[PDB]
Amino acid sequence: PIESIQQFVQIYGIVRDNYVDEKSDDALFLQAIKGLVSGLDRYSRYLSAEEYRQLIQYTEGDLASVDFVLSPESKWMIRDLKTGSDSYKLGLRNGQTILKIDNQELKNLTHDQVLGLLYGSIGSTLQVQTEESNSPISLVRNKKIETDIEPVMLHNQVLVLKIRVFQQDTANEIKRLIEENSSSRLKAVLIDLRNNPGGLLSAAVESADLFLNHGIIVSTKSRSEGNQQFQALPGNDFQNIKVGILINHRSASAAEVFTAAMKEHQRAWVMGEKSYGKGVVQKLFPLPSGAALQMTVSHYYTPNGNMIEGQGIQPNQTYPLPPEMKEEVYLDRVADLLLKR
Amino acid sequence: PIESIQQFVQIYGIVRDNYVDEKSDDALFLQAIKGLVSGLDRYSRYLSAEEYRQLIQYTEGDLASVDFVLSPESHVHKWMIRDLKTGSDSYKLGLRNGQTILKIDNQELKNLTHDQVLGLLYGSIGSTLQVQTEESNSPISLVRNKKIETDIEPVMLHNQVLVLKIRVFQQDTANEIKRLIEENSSSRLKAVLIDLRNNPGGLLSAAVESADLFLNHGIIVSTKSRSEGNQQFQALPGNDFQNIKVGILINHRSASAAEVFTAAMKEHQRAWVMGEKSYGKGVVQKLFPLPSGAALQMTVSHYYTPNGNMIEGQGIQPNQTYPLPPEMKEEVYLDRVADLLLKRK
Ligand SMILES: [Cl-]
Ligand SMILES: [Cl-]
Ligand SMILES: [Cl-]
Ligand code: NA
Ligand code: NA
Repeated sequence: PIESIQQFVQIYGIVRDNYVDEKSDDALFLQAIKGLVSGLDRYSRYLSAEEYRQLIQYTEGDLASVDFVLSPESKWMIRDLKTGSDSYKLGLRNGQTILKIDNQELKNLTHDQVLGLLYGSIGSTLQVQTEESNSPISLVRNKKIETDIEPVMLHNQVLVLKIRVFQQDTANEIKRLIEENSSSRLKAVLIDLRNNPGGLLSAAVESADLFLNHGIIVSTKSRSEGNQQFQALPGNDFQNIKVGILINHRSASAAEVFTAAMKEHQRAWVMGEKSYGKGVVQKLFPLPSGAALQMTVSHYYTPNGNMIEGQGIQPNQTYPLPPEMKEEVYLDRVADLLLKR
Repeated sequence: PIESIQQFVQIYGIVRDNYVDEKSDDALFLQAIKGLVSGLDRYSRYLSAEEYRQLIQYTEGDLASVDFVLSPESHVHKWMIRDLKTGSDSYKLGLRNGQTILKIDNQELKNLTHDQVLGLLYGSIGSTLQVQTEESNSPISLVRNKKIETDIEPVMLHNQVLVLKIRVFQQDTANEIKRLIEENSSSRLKAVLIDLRNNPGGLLSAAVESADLFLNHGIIVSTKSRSEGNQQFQALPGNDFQNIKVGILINHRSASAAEVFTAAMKEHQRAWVMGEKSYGKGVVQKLFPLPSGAALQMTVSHYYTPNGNMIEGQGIQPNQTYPLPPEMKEEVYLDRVADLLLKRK
């Protein structure tokens, strides 16, 4: 790359010699490294030795929230914030009230709609506006959140399985909840994947394999990991069971793999709004400096060959949560649409 | 820089060998160049040969807007596009005469005056703005590529305060301030209010000459630079308007030259500044041509106030904070601002 190397050192020299402020070579190369890695996609980046030490503590694909909780007291106030935590260092304190999360007012939202904004993949970012501070604050979802499928039997005999994240036991837990509620009365199963940031790819593949006897569930394009293709397997465990999937703009990664597999094999009717559009596998690359690189090494592809990253999954029938409609009413109306198939 | 060069080539190798997509050396170094130059500040960047050819067409510090106009002609609060010429950049993007613009930089035009709309539409030439049309569900990025000719807009208020609206500092601004103040001087004139709201700047020299009209001594502005050297512009003797009381009105869009003028008049206690903190833009940029035909736009100097305060990133705090209250009529705000100026010793 002699022609490119020559252009780079020429520019480096002009920057070092004419920028208003004299910068160190260590600072200039660090700016060059950030552009080299972050210029690949919106998820690849350089990690400082500390950002790396912090990221190794978390398991990849865990559901997480902030290092505190919000509770309504006549106003969503901060509570359980531990002294010395990253949020404490940024200025947050127990008692302060949060008015917005990612420009969305918490007035009129339920405890669930607030968790919907607070929850996300571990390591992810969110902004908060406090009534005290006059400016927004960037926080990191660094607190792992344990979850189980949340089942609800609707009056119309539709079993709703709320999956906030795919975990090692998700597939076995879907099997158990459907069977424990299965009978001549069960009409259909509605899988609520709204606000599901993903979780384990293997769990989404196993979950889809419960309802598919053949065909590719998902394919991966990778140079360092190789081009894999996960195929479904025979087993009429769930053949006569009608299935629906509910997604929102926060449904992502593994949740999109599962949704796409079920939709493109026409096994489930997908309702809601277009998914987030995140279909990447990242790997951490330690450096001698102690720092590291977080980089995309694989892209997920749907059975029809569609790239999930940047596109997202379009539902079979668009029906987002209408403005200020009550949650349990939206669930019932979504269940009604599924029964009319 | 052996330790940092070794780290850079190691990272380059990891990217080239493991990124999901095989990328060319030309593309990897280009991403490294963009991070190296854009990583300096929010105004420095690499320009492709085309981005450079486009930038040289515009004159530095000219006031500009989009290649069309907005006027409500359908409904009273729906701003429709008019004067859009076929073949223009906006026409190629999908905009058409008749379409309605609901937002500019996420701000609804619904309840705004013709002035508040120009406030969002106007800006330094080459600048960017986003627009949401009623016909589209997604935003559109436009460039202020149409220069806007201007003159000082004078208004004599009933309280005998002369308001001089300066949308941008130009070569004739100083002479025009002198002429408008003199042709309106009399035993009745109480004070002069310089309205610099939404003024993106213009020529530094024009702001310095404008401040020199009201100052007999002291530094108007200083420049800190390695490639240009540390210069400092001083005021000169000549009591042009010794007995003239002066006020300055600024908003969050008042910037660069407008901030230099405002800071000079404020820190020498020559004018009472009201409104809200200025934008905070005090940089001098230089273009660095490259053999590829491309170039680098980079900050080479910072402007400093008389007290030695840096304008870039700080902005100028007014003497008395008084932003346009919610839904207050413009003429009323101007009268209240003029009243505050008259209540000064
Ligand atoms: Cl080579
Ligand atoms: Cl060195
Ligand atoms: Cl020119
Ligand atoms: Na199967
Ligand atoms: Na003078």
